[PDB]
Amino acid sequence: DPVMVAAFEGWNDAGDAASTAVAHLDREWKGEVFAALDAEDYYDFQVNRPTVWLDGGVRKITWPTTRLSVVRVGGEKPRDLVLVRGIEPSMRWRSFCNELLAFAHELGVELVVVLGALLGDTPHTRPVPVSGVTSDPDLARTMDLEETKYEGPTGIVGILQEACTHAGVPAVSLWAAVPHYVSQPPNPKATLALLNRLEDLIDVRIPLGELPEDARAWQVGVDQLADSEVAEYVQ
Amino acid sequence: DPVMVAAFEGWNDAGDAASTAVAHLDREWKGEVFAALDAEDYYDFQVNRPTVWLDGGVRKITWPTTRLSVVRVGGEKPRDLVLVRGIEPSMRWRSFCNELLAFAHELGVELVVVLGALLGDTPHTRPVPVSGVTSDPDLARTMDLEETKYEGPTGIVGILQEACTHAGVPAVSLWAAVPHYVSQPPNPKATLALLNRLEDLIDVRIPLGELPEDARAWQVGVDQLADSEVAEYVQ
Amino acid sequence: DPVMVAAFEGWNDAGDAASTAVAHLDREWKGEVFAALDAEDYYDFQVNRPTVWLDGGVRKITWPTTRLSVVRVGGEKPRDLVLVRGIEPSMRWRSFCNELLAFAHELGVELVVVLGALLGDTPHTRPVPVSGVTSDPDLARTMDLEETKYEGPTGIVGILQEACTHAGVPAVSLWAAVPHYVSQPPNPKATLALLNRLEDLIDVRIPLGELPEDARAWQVGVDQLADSEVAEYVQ
Amino acid sequence: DPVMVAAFEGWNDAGDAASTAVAHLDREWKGEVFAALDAEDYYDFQVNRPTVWLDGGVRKITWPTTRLSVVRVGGEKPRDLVLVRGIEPSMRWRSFCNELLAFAHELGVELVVVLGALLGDTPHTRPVPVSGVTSDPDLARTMDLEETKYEGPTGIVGILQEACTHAGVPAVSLWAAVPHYVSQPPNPKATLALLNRLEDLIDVRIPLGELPEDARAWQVGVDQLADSEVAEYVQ
Amino acid sequence: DPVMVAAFEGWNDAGDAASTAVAHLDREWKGEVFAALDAEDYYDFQVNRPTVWLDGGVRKITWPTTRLSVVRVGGEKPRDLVLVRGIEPSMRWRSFCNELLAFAHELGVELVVVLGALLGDTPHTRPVPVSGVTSDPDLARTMDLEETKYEGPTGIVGILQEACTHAGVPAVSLWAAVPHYVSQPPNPKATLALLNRLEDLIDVRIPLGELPEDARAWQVGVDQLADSEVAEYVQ
Amino acid sequence: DPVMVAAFEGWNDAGDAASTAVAHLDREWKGEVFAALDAEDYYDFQVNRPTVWLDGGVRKITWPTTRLSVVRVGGEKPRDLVLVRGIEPSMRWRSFCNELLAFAHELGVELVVVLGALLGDTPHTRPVPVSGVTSDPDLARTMDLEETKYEGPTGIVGILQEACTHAGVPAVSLWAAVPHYVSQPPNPKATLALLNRLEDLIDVRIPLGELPEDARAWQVGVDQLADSEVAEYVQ
Ligand SMILES: [Cl-]
Ligand SMILES: [Cl-]
Ligand SMILES: [Cl-]
Ligand SMILES: [Cl-]
Ligand SMILES: [Cl-]
Ligand SMILES: [Cl-]
Repeated sequence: DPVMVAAFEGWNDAGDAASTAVAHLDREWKGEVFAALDAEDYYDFQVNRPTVWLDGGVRKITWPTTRLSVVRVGGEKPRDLVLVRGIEPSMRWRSFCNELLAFAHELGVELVVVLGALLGDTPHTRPVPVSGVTSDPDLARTMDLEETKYEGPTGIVGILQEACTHAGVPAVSLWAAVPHYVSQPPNPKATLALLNRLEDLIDVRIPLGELPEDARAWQVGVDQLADSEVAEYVQ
Repeated sequence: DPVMVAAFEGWNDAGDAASTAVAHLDREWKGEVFAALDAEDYYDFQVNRPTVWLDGGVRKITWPTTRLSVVRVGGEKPRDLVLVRGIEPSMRWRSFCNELLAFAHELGVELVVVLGALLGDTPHTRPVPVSGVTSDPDLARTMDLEETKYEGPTGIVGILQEACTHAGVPAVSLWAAVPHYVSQPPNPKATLALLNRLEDLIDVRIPLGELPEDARAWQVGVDQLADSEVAEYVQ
Repeated sequence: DPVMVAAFEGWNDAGDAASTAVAHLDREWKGEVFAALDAEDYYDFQVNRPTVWLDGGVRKITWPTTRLSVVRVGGEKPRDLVLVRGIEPSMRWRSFCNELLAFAHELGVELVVVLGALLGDTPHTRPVPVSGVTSDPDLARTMDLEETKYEGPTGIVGILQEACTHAGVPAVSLWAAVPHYVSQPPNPKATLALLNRLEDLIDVRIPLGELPEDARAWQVGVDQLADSEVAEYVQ
Repeated sequence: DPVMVAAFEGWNDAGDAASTAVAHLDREWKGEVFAALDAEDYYDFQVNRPTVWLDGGVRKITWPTTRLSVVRVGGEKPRDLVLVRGIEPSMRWRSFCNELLAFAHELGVELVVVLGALLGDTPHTRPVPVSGVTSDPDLARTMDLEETKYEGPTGIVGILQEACTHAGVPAVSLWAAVPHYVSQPPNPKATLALLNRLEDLIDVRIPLGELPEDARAWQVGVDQLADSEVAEYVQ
Repeated sequence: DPVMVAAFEGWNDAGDAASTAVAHLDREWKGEVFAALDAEDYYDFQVNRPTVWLDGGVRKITWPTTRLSVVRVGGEKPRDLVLVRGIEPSMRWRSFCNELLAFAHELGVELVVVLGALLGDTPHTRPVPVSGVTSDPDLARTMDLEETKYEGPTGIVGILQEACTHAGVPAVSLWAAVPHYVSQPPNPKATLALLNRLEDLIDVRIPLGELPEDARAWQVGVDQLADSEVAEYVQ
Repeated sequence: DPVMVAAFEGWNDAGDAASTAVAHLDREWKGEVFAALDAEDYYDFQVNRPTVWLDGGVRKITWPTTRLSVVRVGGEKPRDLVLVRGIEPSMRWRSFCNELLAFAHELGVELVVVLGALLGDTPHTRPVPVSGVTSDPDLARTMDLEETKYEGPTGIVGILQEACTHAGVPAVSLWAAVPHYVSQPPNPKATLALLNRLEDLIDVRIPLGELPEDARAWQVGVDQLADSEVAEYVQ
């Protein structure tokens, strides 16, 4: 059955870890685009300024949006994945989510996985925690999803995962916790943590390309910053 | 390059000839759906009453809409077609058309063909006229498209084909003329006329299934209605 | 717990039987209005022309709409009912229904009953059939709801009752069948049939005012039309 | 001060009398267009099918809409008039009217006159009745506006004239009654009746061009239809 | 006659003084909710992030919105109040205000009072100034409303109070000035100042619960912060 | 032929240089307003707070918007200009631009010039650079428009100028570079630079009123600030 894997830039995307995880799937598997949501309905353009680029001689415009593409995995046991690469919208989240659920429906998506990253309290000197959230009582058993204590502000990931369950489409979101003292956008170690966890859930071989090297580089890069509150945040 | 073939039920669809032509492509080539336009924006539901059907025990609802699917043709020289099967909307035609053009854009559609049928003044005792309309000066040469005298009310086919040219996406619509004295929805002869003409334009083998038989049946069926204004409309 | 009883003029309202049933509840129980849906979003005004009336000297305008009021029943065992009196909208039915469901939610409505009438094949010489429709498996048992064979075009009643179950709000619609040979808008006998059936479902004493007389009058009125296909439609 | 004169095709426009009155002003005074309302918001396009015309070689599309132009009258005592030429919209009348009132406001319009025609009970053998409607208590005195008994369905003219008074912009609509037995769209006699009455209200010389001849022609044309219920409708 | 009392969190709500005043009315009088405005139309959700809470085991979502409830006061001389508790919207203020005015209309609201707080130049060592704003010339006399010099940026309170007068619904807003050097959200003294002034206007006994104590506590709390520009801002 | 000159406050308007250039045209030529875009569709009102002013006694509200007026220039060789004075919208830029293009179309605008200012790296001790941007290959020759290297975030000016070319309406935007170390809103020198360049493009005498003096004042004003990185930014 087809699975939708989504990720959104901005507030639910602590090191761009989640957004680059899906980018990575789209790239490695050469994903074929078939839909972009109409930015006009969702995006404040002063907050999300569109950009101009030059193609041959000519000026062209890129809008913020959420784009849908299909990848064809994988083994002798083949499969379609529906990737959703978006910026978190600034308005009409209920419609936004309905729009994705319509695609999910037309495509017969059987499971929605959403990826995110937040800033947490774990050192770089140690592996990245990934935790799930689901309101599907079935999936809660069917994987080991530890639990959810969380009460507070939520984002489009939270909203989308809830829209799914109200729709009766099984969904789970995976969260990676990124060391808050080192939060700058290139974070290969946490991207990798997400991708590994997704693989166990979906049961799909993911090609990790240059990522395992990148993450090691990052760590033996950060380690050079020698002030050690990481000692404090380990005991 | 990918081609979009569209057709709309109602006023531009004289014997359901055009709408069944695309249905036929979708069926024969086992087309895979990936998007439906949001009916909420386009359809007056008293004019286009949605229906209820029973699936196993359970009630389910079908809305009027315009649905998009992909077919993979064909030879050792393969190709993707994007089929659009719609009801003509009752409102916001400019947005409707923009919505299809966005899909066309994301998918890299290089040519849009729209199919239609109108009631004309040709006998059943004779082959079905199919004529093109284009505002692409190139295509006008590149095929033989005889000409357009037409001035008058237009439909979503007309509008869509014009939205394309303003967008700089080459488009043509093919029209079949259906004998007005015999206009009842099963019209295999004209469906076939459209499909033949499309094949010459797109250069794609179309499997005609039971259609060539159906059309012959229809004619040797109508012929039994023996009042002969068809004699009058031949000289 | 609060119950919402809704009814819509037009296609689901064969003798205005259903719409006058709710009018009757609103009148007899002196229902207090608190909301009208914004007509601007739902109604084609050429199909539903608004009217002008004179209040004292002054011109005033009535729009088609769907209005919500509260009634306080009843015994030493009191209760609130939420009445919905609408015209069937011509557009955006999904939003329309969401709008009613939001009110239902804010008000803590525990059950939605929708009333309708259709033209059927029962004589005036015999009692009016009322049948239910529900997709709540619970209510299906909890009342005796015979069954649903129906597949075909549906209306806002059908849609609303389905929107409820998808929302997880128990809903049922009650249908009365009105003799098609006598379909003219004053139909007290069928209004009464609905009101009786509602009373059994909700367990609420409904004051029937002048209705029981009216219905008898109607029958001893129609009976004078003495051509007897009613004999044919009884055996 | 600038005056807005509006007229709408369809239900408030019995012989196209009102719509051609404004057309006549636009033509004779060579009115300069500056705005069309966005059809997309107001018009059902199956009811108001847009048309295609040929300009030089090229196909071009005309949408139903409501267009605004400025005329510069007149004497040594000059004046601007704002003409509104529309089709009655099928939806969002409240917004439609607000949109016109915004233009009225930006332009500093001090008075809105709306023209209409209905089918009445006066013979062709006699002059055309024109009656006003206003809810401005001032104008009611300031002209002789006989009175308004009318209660019933209204149109966009009625709505617009009421939107004005709620907005505190003085407005009046003038109605001509067109003999119902002769209702076919060319009606120069009633167009002329409107134009005459407008002239008295606005105090503006209107050039009547070929109209006074046309109306005489029409009458000495209808008179030839010699069945005389006009005798009946005079006593 | 029914009175609407509204208050909005954010920019017009200096110590949450105004928003807690209405909360207090809703709580003390056990107000019954009947409507929330559709957040989807008004709220940027990155600015107003919705929250997730746990109910029993289950995740549930709270959106920013403006909610309407009814309270039944009071004496042997009873009364209904309509409370409006909102966040100031970030968009479509004209529609927002129309939406509240529609409720006001359906409910027959005769007067709208809006509460607000701003940061002013009065010491904590002295009572809180409350001033009114009205464009109802009647109310201006009917209460003593000192005057309005104010010209500058306005908020939804300002807009709403103006929308009312244009609608011909009498409205006044009451403003409390909160010492700018002590602006942190718990401000019982100013909440109390609003409630007292409202009581004089509406002529309704308001139960002040723990507030009179709270305000005294606050003052004998702030007084401990002993730098005395309050001496400077008194002479 | 009529020319549209537009300018937008905010991000594309470095010293309010561009916005005051158009203000200056509107003032000097006594431009007559005929349309404002509906703020409701485009503006976040917390970011663009509307203001209240007093007219005689009475409170009145000004919304952020984009307003259109006509000026009649000029010589024995007369001309109409359409001025557009706006704030950059925060949402629906595609519609915003379509709305302006509709006016352009109704008015028969043949060329659109958009004015802007950015912060650049030129000293106050030297003339203000103005550079053009166009995607009209014709205009690129027809004026000397040096070239465009620019790739990056764009604004409504960029978007509008691109919407024009896609629409087949020739458009160019003129940019002035304002010394970043002196960016405070009164910048007469750069306003003047824009106006001069516009004059050469449009071939229209622009009355500069007090501006040439103002700019000199500004420079002999800034020069007094005597830290000299301007020496550094000249070599
Ligand atoms: Cl979450
Ligand atoms: Cl056509
Ligand atoms: Cl049904
Ligand atoms: Cl009327
Ligand atoms: Cl204010
Ligand atoms: Cl740019």
